[PDB]
Amino acid sequence: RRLKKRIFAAVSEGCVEELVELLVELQELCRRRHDEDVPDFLMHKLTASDTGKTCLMKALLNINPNTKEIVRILLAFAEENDILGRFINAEYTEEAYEGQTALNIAIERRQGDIAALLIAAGADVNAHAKGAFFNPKYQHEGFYFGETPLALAACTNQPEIVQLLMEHEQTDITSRDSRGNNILHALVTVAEDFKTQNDFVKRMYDMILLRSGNWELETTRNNDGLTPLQLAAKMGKAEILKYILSREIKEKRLRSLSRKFTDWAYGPVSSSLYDLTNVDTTTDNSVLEITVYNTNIDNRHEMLTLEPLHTLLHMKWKKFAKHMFFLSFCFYFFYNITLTLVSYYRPREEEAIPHPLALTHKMGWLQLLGRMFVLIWAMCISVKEGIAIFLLRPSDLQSILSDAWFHFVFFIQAVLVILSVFLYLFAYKEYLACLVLAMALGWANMLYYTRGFQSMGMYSVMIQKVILHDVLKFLFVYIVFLLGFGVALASLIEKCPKDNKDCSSYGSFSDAVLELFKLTIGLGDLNIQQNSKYPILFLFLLITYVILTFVLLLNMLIALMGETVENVSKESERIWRLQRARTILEFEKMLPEWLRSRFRMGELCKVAEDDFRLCLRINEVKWTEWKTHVSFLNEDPGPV
Amino acid sequence: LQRARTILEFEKMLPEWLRSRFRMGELCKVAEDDFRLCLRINEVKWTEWKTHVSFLNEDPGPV
Ligand SMILES: CCCCCCCC/C=C/CCCCCCCC(=O)O[C@@H](COC(=O)CCCCCCCCCCCCCCC)COP(=O)([O-])OCC[N+](C)(C)C
Ligand SMILES: CCCCCCCC/C=C/CCCCCCCC(=O)O[C@@H](COC(=O)CCCCCCCCCCCCCCC)COP(=O)([O-])OCC[N+](C)(C)C
Ligand SMILES: CCCCCCCC/C=C/CCCCCCCC(=O)O[C@@H](COC(=O)CCCCCCCCCCCCCCC)COP(=O)([O-])OCC[N+](C)(C)C
Ligand SMILES: CCCCCCCC/C=C\CCCCCCCC(=O)O[C@@H](COC(=O)CCCCCCCCCCCCCCC)COP(=O)([O-])OCC[N+](C)(C)C
Ligand SMILES: CCCCCCCC/C=C\CCCCCCCC(=O)O[C@@H](COC(=O)CCCCCCCCCCCCCCC)COP(=O)([O-])OCC[N+](C)(C)C
Ligand SMILES: CCCCCCCC/C=C\CCCCCCCC(=O)O[C@@H](COC(=O)CCCCCCCCCCCCCCC)COP(=O)([O-])OCC[N+](C)(C)C
Ligand SMILES: CCCCCCCC/C=C\CCCCCCCC(=O)O[C@@H](COC(=O)CCCCCCCCCCCCCCC)COP(=O)([O-])OCC[N+](C)(C)C
Ligand SMILES: CCCCCCCC/C=C\CCCCCCCC(=O)O[C@@H](COC(=O)CCCCCCCCCCCCCCC)COP(=O)([O-])OCC[N+](C)(C)C
Ligand code: NA
Ligand code: NA
Ligand code: NA
Ligand code: NA
Repeated sequence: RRLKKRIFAAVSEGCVEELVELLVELQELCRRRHDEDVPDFLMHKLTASDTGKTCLMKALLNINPNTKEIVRILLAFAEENDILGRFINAEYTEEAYEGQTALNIAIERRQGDIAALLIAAGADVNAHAKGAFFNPKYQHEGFYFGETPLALAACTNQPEIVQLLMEHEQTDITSRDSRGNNILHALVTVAEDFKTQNDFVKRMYDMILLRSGNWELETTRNNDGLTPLQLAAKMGKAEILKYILSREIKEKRLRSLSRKFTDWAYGPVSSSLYDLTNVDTTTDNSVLEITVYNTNIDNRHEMLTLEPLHTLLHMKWKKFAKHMFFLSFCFYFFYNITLTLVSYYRPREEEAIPHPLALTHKMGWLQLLGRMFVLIWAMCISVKEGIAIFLLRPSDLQSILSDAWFHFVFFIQAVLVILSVFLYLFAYKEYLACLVLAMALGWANMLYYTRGFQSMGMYSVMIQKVILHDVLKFLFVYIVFLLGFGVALASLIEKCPKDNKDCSSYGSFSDAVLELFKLTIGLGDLNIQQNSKYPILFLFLLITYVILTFVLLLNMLIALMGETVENVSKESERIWRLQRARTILEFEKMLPEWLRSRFRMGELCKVAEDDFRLCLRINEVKWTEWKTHVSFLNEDPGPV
Repeated sequence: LQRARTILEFEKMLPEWLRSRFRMGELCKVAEDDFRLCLRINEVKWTEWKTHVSFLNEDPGPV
């Protein structure tokens, strides 16, 4: 084009001597041009007209030893022509970079010196790169950081640029974006575990919060209605949680920005106070509630190890959840005994016209009481579990097994009763089959109530794992052999002579499959003479079945469990507290308002001037790094 | 490894026309007059930051 493409090259390969000669020619064209269409024209020449890109952008996307000199010349040239208000603050247009600017490029490309120049020249420090690349939908579609220059410098570990932007006086640190996320929401979004990144996101989290000096940021809710604290519990960032939930700011004049407070300390003994503002379930969407009910993450059982939550679970147990767990046991325990006895001691003779659970002929005070309590408590589970199964809305398959299995069996156990209670006086005679399943299901379910005890609870966690990792693999392969060798052995058995009808026990498929099952469990006798056409061939398939099943698969099953027990034993305690935590909160959601208030946690403490907060007292003993206790709330240690 | 053997044995059976459409990689210009077939893989690395000087396209992202 004889003006355009010659400049975009000169800024790229580091061509100073050429670039100067190009911009002089760019003036000579304009000395003939009027003094009104200068600014609108110079932009179209230093602009690509399809992407919105300019030459200051192209200069910084291609870094070189002469970048910093190209920036001096171009920004200088913008000054004489009076275009240093839209040239430095130019943005893309296409679809996926809408809002990205030269400052946005300088910060990522790690030119803090050039970034300082652009801000001094009047670069907008509050741009919003809102393009699709800057708001992906699949990580491995792009990169999200919060759309702001301050968030990029923080999310990319550039502390010197992060400090420079905050000191600038127009930097709106409290700015929100398309997702509603401010600077702190975005750091929670990009955080990762320590082996992946480093602890720098935690350090940027501290630096920006202290420099601000208020609770405005952590109080801000995003478009989904979430604070940075709630957002961390949802997305699963334990390292950032452990920082917030136990934050100490020793610097008086910033101590009110804390959540951990040293009430008193005398030597190695200390007493800390943990704020419970939006952690306890007094509010709608608390940290505790997210931690227990978030089925989208796979590290919940690490979260309830954090001290304010862990102590908070233990106290809810000591006060009301332990006692309710004992009552729920007793009502469900006598519930199954009643199902047992109305059934086992039914009127078998007379063809059982006065069905069990009838509420019929006269009375007797055990005959009447029992049959009422069942049909009521049957409906009570069905409604409760009917609601409960509907709320969580099973999305994936790992959740119902890991969070909801016992909820279904009680739904099934309750409906089988009610299915029976219909079929008694209304329809066919299969009511009995539904009632016998209800109790055998009912009695085996009692492993649920083991979880009040740690020892039996951890034991129950391992039963769950060993079934899903070992048994279902085992049962599948065993059946392909059991039915395969079964029909093969049954296919050989001749018709019995009419003299002896019972010439063989493999006379059919169902007969052979049963007898092979008997061998595996060690029950019965084994006669090789079975009226077969090919006896040595008949023995061959049988002994073959023994070697695969008796020698290999059964004993192999024991060996694979030992591998399961070894790996799972290091995690069964924390998974137990997760299931236990779910039990405590479900009890807690049932209690009325007046009974909820008296069992409210924490005591009201004065952590600062006119800042009365509810906190949790936890005592500690520390011997290692002694210090002079300067920060505290009460100089007289001890209670009261 | 066993799975890889299964994939290739299937692959040796397919006809020519059906082999071509399921051909892998996209044709990219890695250098001057050097058009090669390559495989795109995305990565995320946080540890050793640097100024990205060597690349093929200054406009990131697909297309
Ligand atoms: C002041 C006295 C109380 C006043 C009245 C308050 C009434 C409150 C009303 C509560 C709900 C009542 C209706 C039942 C709910 C339906 C569910 C069901 O059938 O089983 C329930 C029976 O387990 C229970 O714990 C409920 C029995 C009443 C609780 C005891 C009173 C409150 C605590 C008193 C303080 C004690 C400490 C005192 C220390 C000073 C729940 O069992 P589950 O196991 O959760 O659910 C089974 C299914 N699952 C296993 C799949 C989850
Ligand atoms: C789950 C994951 C494992 C997947 C592996 C799948 C296996 C893959 C390989 C399979 C090998 C092939 C075998 C089947 C084909 C031949 C059958 C045939 O010829 O006709 C039979 C059809 O079958 C019946 O009638 C079944 C009768 C019950 C016996 C088998 C139950 C075993 C189930 C297992 C236990 C758990 C089941 C749990 C699920 C329900 C005819 O039956 P019969 O005996 O002639 O009846 C009439 C004669 N009589 C009067 C003497 C009775
Ligand atoms: C026990 C074996 C040794 C154990 C160790 C295990 C290792 C060895 C495993 C060996 C596998 C099988 C062993 C079967 C045992 C003999 C059964 C038999 O003889 O049945 C009958 C023959 O019917 C047959 O089917 C004979 C065997 C056919 C060939 C088997 C090998 C596959 C070769 C296929 C070619 C492809 C391969 C080509 C190369 C790539 C006769 O037996 P019977 O009726 O009881 O006899 C009584 C006489 N009566 C009939 C008058 C009543
Ligand atoms: C530990 C593990 C096992 C637990 C299982 C429970 C223990 C064993 C259970 C029973 C003993 C069996 C012997 C026969 C006596 C039955 C009496 C009876 O009530 O029968 C009626 C059912 O009654 C009901 O369904 C009412 C429901 C409430 C009371 C249930 C009784 C046991 C409760 C506390 C149990 C302690 C539990 C622990 C408490 C913390 C109907 O039957 P019947 O025809 O009137 O019966 C006499 C028939 N006979 C003359 C032919 C004999
Ligand atoms: C109405 C029919 C009733 C029949 C039985 C009556 C008699 C009573 C018999 C059995 C009930 C007693 C056994 C369970 C004991 C407590 C739990 C336990 O120990 O661990 C596990 C038991 O493992 C399973 O649930 C695996 C799935 C098959 C189980 C087969 C029995 C029950 C379902 C029958 C099939 C019906 C299907 C029909 C279609 C709906 C817990 O279950 P999970 O969630 O799988 O494990 C989580 C694993 N995790 C730790 C990795 C997260
Ligand atoms: C039919 C099938 C029944 C279902 C299964 C029943 C399970 C098998 C029965 C018993 C197993 C005993 C194993 C030893 C326990 C030691 C470990 C432990 O956690 O101790 C706790 C026990 O103290 C409590 O108060 C918690 C349990 C109370 C609620 C349970 C009620 C329902 C089960 C009633 C069942 C009884 C009737 C059983 C017979 C019908 C200590 O208290 P904590 O407050 O947890 O503090 C933890 C402190 N620690 C960790 C430092 C220790
Ligand atoms: C078929 C005919 C008989 C009936 C059979 C029924 C049998 C069941 C009977 C009764 C119910 C008990 C069920 C088992 C409970 C779990 C055990 C337990 O906690 O062990 C713990 C050992 O440490 C102990 O303290 C266990 C000893 C307490 C029980 C003492 C015997 C009384 C119960 C009667 C039994 C004796 C009399 C025998 C006859 C009944 C190991 O648990 P853990 O998880 O490693 O943690 C523990 C603490 N820790 C963290 C410090 C290490
Ligand atoms: C005799 C009468 C009954 C028939 C018996 C035949 C039984 C077989 C029936 C049917 C075929 C199934 C065969 C087993 C499949 C492999 C297991 C598996 O993947 O285990 C995995 C966990 O467990 C699961 O992933 C399975 C849980 C989901 C399925 C739920 C049950 C439905 C199937 C019906 C069964 C329930 C009802 C019970 C009755 C059928 C463990 O594998 P891993 O290597 O650790 O990796 C996993 C992922 N990971 C990397 C994230 C860890
Ligand atoms: Na045996
Ligand atoms: Na035996
Ligand atoms: Na035996
Ligand atoms: Na071992």
